[PDB]
Amino acid sequence: MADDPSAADRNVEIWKIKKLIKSLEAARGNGTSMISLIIPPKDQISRVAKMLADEFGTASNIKSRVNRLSVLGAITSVQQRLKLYNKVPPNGLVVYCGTIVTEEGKEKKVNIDFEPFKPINTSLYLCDNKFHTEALTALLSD
Repeated sequence: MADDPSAADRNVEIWKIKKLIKSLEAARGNGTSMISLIIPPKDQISRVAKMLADEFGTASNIKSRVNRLSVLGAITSVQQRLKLYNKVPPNGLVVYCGTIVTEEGKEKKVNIDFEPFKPINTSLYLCDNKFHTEALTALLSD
């Protein structure tokens, strides 16, 4: 086989990422049930734990009751995925954890973890009503 980091694979990833992003675009929570976290390739998983843990503790200090809870919930999921990764993949580490709702009215949490399409030297972390696939779409958009 080839010794390339991901030659033909780069296309297969685009296939999954193409279908992955769509699944996120349809996911919508209440006030902020979508956490997007992107970690650099050279960065360490535990490293983000400090940045995340920071917002995790402050999240419990939010004036809004329903908001403070929705925040701790997603964050708790992000780190939960971090314990599954001892280090950031060759390209990087990007996990998405959040709580969305279905037409049926049932709340289903979305927890996904994977490496970016290509190396990313910029740790992007944000919480909103939708997953930010800018880092993912960056390649295709680039």
